[PDB]
Amino acid sequence: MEENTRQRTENYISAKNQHPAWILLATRRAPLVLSALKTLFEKSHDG
Amino acid sequence: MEENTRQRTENYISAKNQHPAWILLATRRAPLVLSALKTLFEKSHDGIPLEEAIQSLSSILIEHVSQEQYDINQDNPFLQASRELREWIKRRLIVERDGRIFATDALEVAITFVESLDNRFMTSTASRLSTVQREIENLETRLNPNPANRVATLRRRISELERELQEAEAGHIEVLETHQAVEHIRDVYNLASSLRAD
Amino acid sequence: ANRVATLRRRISELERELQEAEAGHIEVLETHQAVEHIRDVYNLASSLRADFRRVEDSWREADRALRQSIIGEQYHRGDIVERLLNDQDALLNTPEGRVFDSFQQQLRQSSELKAMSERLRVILSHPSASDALNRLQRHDLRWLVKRLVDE
DNA sequence: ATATATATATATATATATATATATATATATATATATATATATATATATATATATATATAT
DNA sequence: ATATATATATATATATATATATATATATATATATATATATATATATATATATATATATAT
Repeated sequence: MEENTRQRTENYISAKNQHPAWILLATRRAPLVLSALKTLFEKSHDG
Repeated sequence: MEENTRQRTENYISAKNQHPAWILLATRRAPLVLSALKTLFEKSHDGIPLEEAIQSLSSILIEHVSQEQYDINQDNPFLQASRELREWIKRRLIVERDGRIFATDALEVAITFVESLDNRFMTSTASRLSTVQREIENLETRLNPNPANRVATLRRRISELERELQEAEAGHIEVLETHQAVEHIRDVYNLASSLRAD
Repeated sequence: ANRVATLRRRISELERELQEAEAGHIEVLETHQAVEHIRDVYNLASSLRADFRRVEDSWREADRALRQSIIGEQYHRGDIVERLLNDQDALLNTPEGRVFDSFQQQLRQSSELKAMSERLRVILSHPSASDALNRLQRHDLRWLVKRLVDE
């Protein structure tokens, strides 16, 4: 299981650098953007 | 509903400034800390005795000295582990009682976030849909206040199980397909895991 | 024999309940309890959508890999046919593929999906639903069955 | 033998000093976001050239 | 009467210019994390005084 431990920090290093959601949560202006986006898609589901 | 829209940015402004998990995800050094903490609490559920926890942490951090891109303790890894445990207690990530440290629910949510990110076994599974089907059946039969509706529901269900009993007395019963059992059981595990966090 | 005994105890349960119902003593879910009971139902469904969204990306990337490989000159016609067949067989066997395949099998057995949608329609009509969820969530859950078909 | 006073020894508490570790505050370096500027791309204004269908004149 | 060639009008496409907006790149200000230094707090070393239990001698 320790091999998963050693390899895991690579996964989290990559995601913190790459995956959209985590990058969004990281950025300073995250709350405004997230609230606005939630507001938009909330009131309709068809796109 | 627009009032909730106006008020909501206050909620998210507060959380981004205050709540532990979000602050942790924000910090530059988030991934190392999250991986180490997950490693610690993963292998035991009783809350680690503080000495054991700090020793295991000083062991884990040594593995990441190869990760030169973030802080490496040049002379005393044990001091580093103790300092990090102090710090994470300061951030309310870990609260310790009776000498046994525990992972605050905030850190539980934080780790549950990054876990669901990568290409993974997703929160859902194939059996999820059958689960919700059965649950909707049960809930509908419950909410139905008309008694004849319950009568008919009972009649159809008893007919179903009576057919199944006729089969079983003949020995034709069928098991869950072995491969299907894998994700079927993983689904059941996923369901109950929530109870702990709440 | 374990299935036999399970069936026997369960038929005893429903036989007791039928004896009660023929007398008219049936009991409803306590009105307040039905609120969180329905909300749990909604909470379960939310996952299905957010992983069909992941299935979308999985198939998109599989298709893009197929294209980028089809550029490969050395690929004989048989090689490209084999790559399509294998990339789809393997893709269907990942957890994404298992979820998608099970949902597809529901389509063959359509009557169950239709029954689920009908029951959902009956559920959100009850007064408890008004308290349980805002109208947006009632709108979504009722057309979850269709929404899976769309995705 | 009982009860009180003194000395003895043992145990513990306390006092001061040294060293080590933690915590708080300030300074510095680094990363992130914003803004400025340049250049390029999209659209639209104006007008010209070209292309198509029609109609008229000429030839069979 | 029909078919072929030329002139006409209409429609369209195209060319060039102006302004607007997008995108890319550079510089700036700012926030975050780290590190340095000070002071403070915790522990332990060394020794002294105090406190308790005991025994021994004295007085009744």
